[PDB]
Amino acid sequence: APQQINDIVHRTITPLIEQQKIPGMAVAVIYQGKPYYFTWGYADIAKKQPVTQQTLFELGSVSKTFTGVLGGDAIARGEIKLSDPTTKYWPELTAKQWNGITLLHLATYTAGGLPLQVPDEVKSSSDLLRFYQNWQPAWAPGTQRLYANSSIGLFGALAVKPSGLSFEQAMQTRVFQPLKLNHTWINVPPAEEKNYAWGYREGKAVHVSPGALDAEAYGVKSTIEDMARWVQSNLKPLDINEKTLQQGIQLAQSRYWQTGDMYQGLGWEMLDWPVNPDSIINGSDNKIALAARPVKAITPPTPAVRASWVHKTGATGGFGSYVAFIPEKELGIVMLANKNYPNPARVDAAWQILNALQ
Ligand SMILES: *[B]([O])([O])[C][N]S(=O)(=O)C1=[C][C]=C(C2=NN=N[N]2)[C]=C1C(F)(F)F
Repeated sequence: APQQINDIVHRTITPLIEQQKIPGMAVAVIYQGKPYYFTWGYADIAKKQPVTQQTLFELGSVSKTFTGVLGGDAIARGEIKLSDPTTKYWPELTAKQWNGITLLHLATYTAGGLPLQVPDEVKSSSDLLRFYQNWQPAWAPGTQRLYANSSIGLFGALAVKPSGLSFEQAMQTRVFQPLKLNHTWINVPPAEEKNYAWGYREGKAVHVSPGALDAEAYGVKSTIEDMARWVQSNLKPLDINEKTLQQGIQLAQSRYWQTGDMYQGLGWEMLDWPVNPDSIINGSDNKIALAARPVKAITPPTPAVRASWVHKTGATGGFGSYVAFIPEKELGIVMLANKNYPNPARVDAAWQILNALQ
């Protein structure tokens, strides 16, 4: 691998691993379109299994980028429109507060204060209907952004209804398979269990727990190789032969709302490049990323801007992931770890690496 890439990756990540006590890590850098891989440490400490290019990590909320692109593909197929009322796809949602809440609002966290998590008490489909029927918005639609699994997760579930496919079947057949993501899963199959890393939380080995709208909001597991291919696909959507998927990728990077220097896509978030690194680094901290923020509508949305820092953080109890790329430069990075370590440390390392290579 080019010595420049070797050196900047190792000089940034080795200290990160030490400071954050990360048990295992995989990194991919995409440079001029080509992937370069790096691994450290352990997928399973007790069984002494190393991280490899085939190790599966929980992506946590990086899953939201797959959801956003699947939804974009459904729009490109003509199956849904973001301007459609939520009730068009969920007729049982009759409560009056839903008047005016569209798929766009669900996809982009702007419905008016849907909560970060679906309550753990919501176990059945009837429980889920009750939850959404009884939910009272704090704000008018399209006025404030509040990052929420219950928002984008519902978007993902409704987006696939016209196809008649389950969310998992839709994702597999419409996104994973065409992109040759053959080791990316909503449910890890028995064949791949030997590769599924444990997450580590307070020194205990853990995997994500089942919950409502988990698949849609935070449930994808993938390898560093498949994630590098995901970044390649998002860097250069016009290379994708499947027309609706090519289009769905572009729709997910459109700019729908602005808060501060950040623009909300479908799953993806974007800032203009060059970025102020303090803006993305500090902005990634959950004290900011999870706050209620007024939004400005971008009317109409700006098509994907090539000069962007496009990124998404993800976590589960045991894992921490980060992806960022800059289309204009054919440059990107994926960082997968089996510890949920602070967001700003991820963004700082990613920017140090990409800035050096840019
Ligand atoms: B995304 O990664 O930003 C969603 N974050 S979250 O806070 O909603 C979340 C959701 C679910 C889990 C989890 N379920 N079972 N194990 N972990 C964890 C988390 C997070 F807190 F982010 F880790």
